[PDB]
Amino acid sequence: LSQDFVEALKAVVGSPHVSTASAVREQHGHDESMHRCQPPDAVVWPQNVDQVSRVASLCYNQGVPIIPFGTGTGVEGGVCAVQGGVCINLTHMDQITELNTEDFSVVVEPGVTRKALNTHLRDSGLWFPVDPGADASLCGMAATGASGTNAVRYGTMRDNVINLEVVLPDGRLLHTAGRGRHYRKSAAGYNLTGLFVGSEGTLGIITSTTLRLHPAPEATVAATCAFPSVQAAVDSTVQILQAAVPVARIEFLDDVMMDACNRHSLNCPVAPTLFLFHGSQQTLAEQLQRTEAITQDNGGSHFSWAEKRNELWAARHNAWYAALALSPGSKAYSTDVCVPISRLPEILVETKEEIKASKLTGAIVGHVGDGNFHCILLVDPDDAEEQRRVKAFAENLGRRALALGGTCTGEHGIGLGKRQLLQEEVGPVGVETMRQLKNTLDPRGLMNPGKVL
Ligand SMILES: Cc1cc2nc3c(=O)[nH]c(=O)nc-3n(C[C@H](O)[C@H](O)[C@H](O)COP(=O)(O)OP(=O)(O)OC[C@H]3O[C@@H](n4cnc5c(N)ncnc54)[C@H](O)[C@@H]3O)c2cc1C
Repeated sequence: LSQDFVEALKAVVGSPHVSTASAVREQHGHDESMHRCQPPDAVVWPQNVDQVSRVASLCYNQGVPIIPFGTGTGVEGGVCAVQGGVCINLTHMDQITELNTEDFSVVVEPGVTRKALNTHLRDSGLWFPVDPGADASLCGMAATGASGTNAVRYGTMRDNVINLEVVLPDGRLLHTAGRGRHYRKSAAGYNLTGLFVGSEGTLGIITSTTLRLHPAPEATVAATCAFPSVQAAVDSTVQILQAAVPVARIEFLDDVMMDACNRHSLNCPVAPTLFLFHGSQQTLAEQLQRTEAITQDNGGSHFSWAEKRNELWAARHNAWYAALALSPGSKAYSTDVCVPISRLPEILVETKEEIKASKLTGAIVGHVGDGNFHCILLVDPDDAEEQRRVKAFAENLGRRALALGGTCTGEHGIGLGKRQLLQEEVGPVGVETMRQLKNTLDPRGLMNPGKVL
């Protein structure tokens, strides 16, 4: 990057908010995945949306790539600057606005994390349910199309994003559903909000998100349930969903994951396990009765039932790091397939068998209520042959999911790792259509290049 360009950036955001230092760039050249660090040429922290617009227009017209950066917790290399350019760290815009408790909505800027929002909402009787394990930027979660353990009942980001404020690549400001609007449903024109959810920073920069809030549940019960086999755990899950029990969370851990989480955080029996209800005192008893009946018929243990619940779900949210702690110094790559629920037993049991018959260390954890799971595969950062084997494993598993009518990623996204799988998933006309949308919004191809498509 030229000296005149760097001075132009500083003129927009202020000297302290532009850095070309190698260490600062290296910290912004990678996320939590195994993808190799590729540092941007500069990092910029805009202080308001006018500055985001002016930074984007400066980069765009000079032919400099733009990489939006939230909290850097992605796992597909979305923030790696494969073509250099300017990394725009958005987290100094960190204000919550327009809290409308009577309408169940709130507007947040990119520096707001889910934990910050729910802290702000204490005493309101409302909460925001979409809960990825990491304390990520909510706007970053909109950009990746994230979900979480609560999504089986309360929906994903796609279900809970009502509106987005987006700086387009050339700096124009778009409010996808209209400035200041919030409502339950609309048929007005084409739905632009859904286009930018899951766009991973390749179509523009999300500078605020309007979120749907939910009422806090009247009563909560959490429990764990140990099974004799992966088959028995996943059959129970499928049967619970087919019985229409409105479980609030239903998370699967294989025995490897359960032992890893025990060691990193618990003392649950080392076995394929379900972490599991919201409603009134009496509603819970019915849900529990129907769910315990199904789990018992598949060999589940009696359920192992305001501090131990928090510790239970904190251990699940840290499963990624529990897995990494199995082999210190290693990095991780995760699969993320989502299949029609009736096919979940076959593919989960097959994955377990394939991990066991392999030399790789893999732990399985997942949002199985959605038909979704992660195979977290560990890699030695220097063992290039192990790295080729994890990639081959992840690609085989993704193709098996596609063969079953599913998708190669339920929530993490495509980034750098799944671009060939996406082409297989949607086919030539799907790829061309996505590319035409990318081209009309980002003609010069400068909005996070090398990702998704
Ligand atoms: C321990 C752990 C657990 C996780 N659990 C889950 C889980 O349960 N579910 C799940 O879905 N994910 C999960 N993730 C992945 C990650 O937390 C999510 O993908 C999250 O949405 C990433 O947000 P971020 O701001 O940290 O993203 P970053 O890594 O900063 O960016 C991710 C991508 O989005 C783009 N981007 C970021 N912010 C914006 C913006 N404001 N506008 C436009 N583009 C933007 C970036 O360019 C990049 O391509 C987990 C990650 C970790 C480390």
